[PDB]
Amino acid sequence: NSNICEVCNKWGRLFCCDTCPRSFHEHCHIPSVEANKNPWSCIFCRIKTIQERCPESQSGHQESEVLMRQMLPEEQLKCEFLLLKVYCDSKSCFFASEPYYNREGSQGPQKPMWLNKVKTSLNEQMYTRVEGFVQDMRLIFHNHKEFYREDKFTRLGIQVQDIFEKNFRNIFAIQETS
Ligand SMILES: [Zn+2]
Ligand SMILES: [Zn+2]
Ligand SMILES: [Zn+2]
Repeated sequence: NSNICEVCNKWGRLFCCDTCPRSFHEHCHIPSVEANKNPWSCIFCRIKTIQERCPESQSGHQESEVLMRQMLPEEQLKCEFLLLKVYCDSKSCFFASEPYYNREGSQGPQKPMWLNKVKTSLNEQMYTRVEGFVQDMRLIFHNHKEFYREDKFTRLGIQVQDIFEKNFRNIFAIQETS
């Protein structure tokens, strides 16, 4: 197994996957690493199994159909993995915890949003369709772009949004286009 967490790239108290060489901090894995379960299989392994059981699940899909899917267990897992892929980028630190807004010339968003809030919402099964989760994720970056206006710090929102969108297209097998 690896000697650093796959998500945050630090050592510490790590739980090892039984079916691949990745390791995790307890609350770095999503969902949080399970208390028992020997052997234990990480989210990466669980996602790979879904694709292996249904190879046609990788044929292209329309985003509009994906968003209307109900959050059954396989879609719940996919959204957990997509959230985890965002946390894997170190620039996700900027969007993880609850923001506050006091900048001359800007007003805070009407509906603040952050990664840990999305994480809680997934854990608590508050999203009934994929659309719920994707809307809150995109709102994180939209709020950031609007607030920071012409400051160069707006670029961090563009950067982390790009990681979200690339992973969304991969995990949900969105049809490739020009
Ligand atoms: Zn970690
Ligand atoms: Zn694994
Ligand atoms: Zn199949």
